[PDB]
Amino acid sequence: TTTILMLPWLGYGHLSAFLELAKSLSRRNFHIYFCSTSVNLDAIKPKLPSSFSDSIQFVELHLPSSPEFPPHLHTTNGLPPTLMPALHQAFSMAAQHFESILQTLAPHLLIYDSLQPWAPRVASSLKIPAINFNTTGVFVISQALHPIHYPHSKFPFSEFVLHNHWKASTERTRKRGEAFLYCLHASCSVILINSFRELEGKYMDYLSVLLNKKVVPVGPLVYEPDEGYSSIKNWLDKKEPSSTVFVSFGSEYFPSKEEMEEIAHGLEASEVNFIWVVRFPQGDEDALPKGFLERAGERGMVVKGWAPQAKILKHWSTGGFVSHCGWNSVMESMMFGVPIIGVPMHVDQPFNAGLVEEAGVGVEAKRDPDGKIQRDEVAKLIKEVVVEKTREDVRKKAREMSEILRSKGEEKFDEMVAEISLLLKIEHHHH
Amino acid sequence: TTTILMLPWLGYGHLSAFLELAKSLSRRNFHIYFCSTSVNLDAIKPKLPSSFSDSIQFVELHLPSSPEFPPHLHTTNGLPPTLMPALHQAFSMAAQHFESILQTLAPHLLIYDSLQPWAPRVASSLKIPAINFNTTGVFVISQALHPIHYPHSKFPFSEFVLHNHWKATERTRKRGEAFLYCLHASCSVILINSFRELEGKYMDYLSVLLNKKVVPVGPLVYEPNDEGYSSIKNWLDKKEPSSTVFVSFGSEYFPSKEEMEEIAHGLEASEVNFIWVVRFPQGDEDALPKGFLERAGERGMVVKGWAPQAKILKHWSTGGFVSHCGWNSVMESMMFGVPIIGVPMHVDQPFNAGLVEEAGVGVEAKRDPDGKIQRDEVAKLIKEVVVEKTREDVRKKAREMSEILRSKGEEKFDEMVAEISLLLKIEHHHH
Ligand SMILES: O=c1ccn([C@@H]2O[C@H](COP(=O)(O)OP(=O)(O)O)[C@@H](O)[C@H]2O)c(=O)[nH]1
Ligand SMILES: O=c1ccn([C@@H]2O[C@H](COP(=O)(O)OP(=O)(O)O)[C@@H](O)[C@H]2O)c(=O)[nH]1
Repeated sequence: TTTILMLPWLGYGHLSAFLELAKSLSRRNFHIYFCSTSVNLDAIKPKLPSSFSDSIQFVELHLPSSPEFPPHLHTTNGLPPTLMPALHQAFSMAAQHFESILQTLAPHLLIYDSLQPWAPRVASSLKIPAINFNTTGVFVISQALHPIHYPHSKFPFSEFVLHNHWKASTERTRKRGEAFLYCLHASCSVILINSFRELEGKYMDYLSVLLNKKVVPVGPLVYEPDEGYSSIKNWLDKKEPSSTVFVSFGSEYFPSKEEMEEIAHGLEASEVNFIWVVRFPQGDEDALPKGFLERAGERGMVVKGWAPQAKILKHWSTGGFVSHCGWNSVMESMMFGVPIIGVPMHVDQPFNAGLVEEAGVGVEAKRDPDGKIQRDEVAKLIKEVVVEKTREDVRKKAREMSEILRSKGEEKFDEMVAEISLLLKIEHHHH
Repeated sequence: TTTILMLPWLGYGHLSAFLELAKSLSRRNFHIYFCSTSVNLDAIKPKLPSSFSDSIQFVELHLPSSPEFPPHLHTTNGLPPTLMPALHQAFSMAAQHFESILQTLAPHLLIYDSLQPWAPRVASSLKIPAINFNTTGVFVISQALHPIHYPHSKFPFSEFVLHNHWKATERTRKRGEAFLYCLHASCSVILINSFRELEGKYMDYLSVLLNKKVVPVGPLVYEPNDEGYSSIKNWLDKKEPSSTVFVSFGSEYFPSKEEMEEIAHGLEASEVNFIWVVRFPQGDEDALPKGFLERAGERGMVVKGWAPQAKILKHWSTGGFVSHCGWNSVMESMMFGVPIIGVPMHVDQPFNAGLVEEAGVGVEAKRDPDGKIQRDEVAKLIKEVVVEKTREDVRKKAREMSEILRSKGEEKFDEMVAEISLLLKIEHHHH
């Protein structure tokens, strides 16, 4: 049996994409070693059905540990953002344990994420072929690489303009982008990416040109399942159809008090039904404006910490998704046909939001010239998309996009499997 | 590799269910020999994605041939109904070739349909274990067995009453004996194409009556990914949502002119949009009332011969299904959330329509005392269910049933695989 060890970056959204890809490979008779830290392995285990455990085994990666930075913090999930440098540094120091794991398990292939340049190096040292897998979409990467080659010409296939709030240590920023691009550039023959040609094909071809490397899509990768759902479903069961927005900002971002107030007042003014997951950093309710939940009454529900996002998005009473536009959340909303109201925050999210808007399956709540979220913009877009449904074009496009994604089967993985087959056959000769 | 030879009955609906079951087994690393007549293998091949051809091989079964009954007639598909006796006899005369196939390929398991009592006997003579797989639902079988054991008591777990048109000779006994032998002769279990949410109490009753375990193998529903669809799609793309009824009576029934006239007149009175599949026997429009199509205009479409039923049922503009209530068409309609307007014709269809009515996912157009279809009932039910959506209870339960069936996965096959694994381990010792 052909074995693959998979090494996601230490974020929950990365674990998620990597696990869906592992399921696809296990269905093609590959045996998977799924490698991450124990806190991440525990968090993602509920998304692996028992029928897979025979062919997808979890393998614990050890990061350096101290009482100030213990194992339960070896993840971006709910991490204090001022510990993010520690997490990156600790991850790079796990390279020798990673080498021990690769020497012991001797997998035939490594698939690794885009935040660990050391990973393909350890694999090369052991004569193990390694392929990069990206859990973002294509648009953001192509937007990042384009000005390196064309610093005086605009990105040529989209009308998207990145708001100045996100355009705003130059060597360190360069070293981070160099590490990121190295992971892609170092990949054996192809890079894998969680996307599909109907949405990003021309960006795929453009990125392949800039990188001088084939880009292989493997998307849509979307997980489909009481973790608290019984109470949530009972409340949703009492709403009209397409009347409710889910509100969430993912696994590794905490919106500021001022940001929560603009969103909260946006929700209130829209008069929509809403389920809103509010989170607090691991060490640390009152993040919300005074009286907001009371005025909301039966229209509002705040879930603390974590919610069954997929089940909520698939409920008949859900008409919209106020999202930070993390890529898994975007793919999920598209697969389930729920139009997105974009409130992006950082990293790839402003690009994802622009791609959502450009494809016509959602809208973006624009920040003001100070870079602040606007309660009026949030309330307006929820009114048009969800409450009054005057944006019939967006709801239709979202429906049409869901029909497209629902039609995709295991053929979406054929190209990856053939490139894996070719790569191993070539390297077996050379070894 | 463990090998399974599958022998459906020579109907297209039996081929279809058996093929879906073959796919489920291929995904569990079984190798499938799919055995039938060449005219049936040709008919079903477009439903088998190319990725399965390495593990699902087609094996031709030869029936006695004559210029008056040549190979292209070796199927119920569009067969003149007066040739049905010749088809059964010809099927039974293939037992020698079937033995030759079994001796040559030496499969580890036979899965056989319920119209070939000779098939388990041939397997038993070669020490090949054999399991019966029923492509109907359970309701009809338990309704057939119940009066054998309780001739003076009502069927205990339903309100359904069979209309006298269908209630109306040791030869009937001999066919019932042959059917029940196929189930009774099955090794340890019987497989059936149903699910507990709809038929669980009937499964338990059937298991007690037969003194054999009944194993549901779930919603088996083929889903495609042009067969005349682009023209139909363009037509459908221009209707309102949920505005259209698909109309079909399956693979092996030609409604009479009197029935066609009642259905056409019901369709016209409802003023619904309709796509209507009209067929004529293999050898051989004229079957419809004068000017029915011209009066229908662009609201009506008649497809001759065959239609992409699943794609049409999944289309956003399809709001109902005027169906003979073949079980594959019922399962498909339920999976796709399309309420059924029942017009059953013979065999198991009246029972399937009753179950559909019982579940509230569809309605039955009642026949007249002498057995005549009622144009007024056809029109009334299409009016209430499709055109003017006043039967929201049916729509809702149709949507709720589709949500249940959409949530099912590969686990629906766990029980069948476990019993197969046990049966092969037991008979391995005994051989
Ligand atoms: O309360 C929550 C919040 C998030 N998610 C899931 O967590 C993942 C978040 O990934 P994403 O790419 O959207 O953003 P990130 O967490 O990486 O910032 C997605 O699968 C969401 O469905 C969830 O199940 N419940
Ligand atoms: O024009 C048609 C009519 C039927 N079918 C398919 O043929 C099968 C019919 O099986 P069913 O049990 O409903 O009826 P039967 O043909 O056995 O009487 C189903 O899968 C239908 O989707 C189809 O593809 N096109």
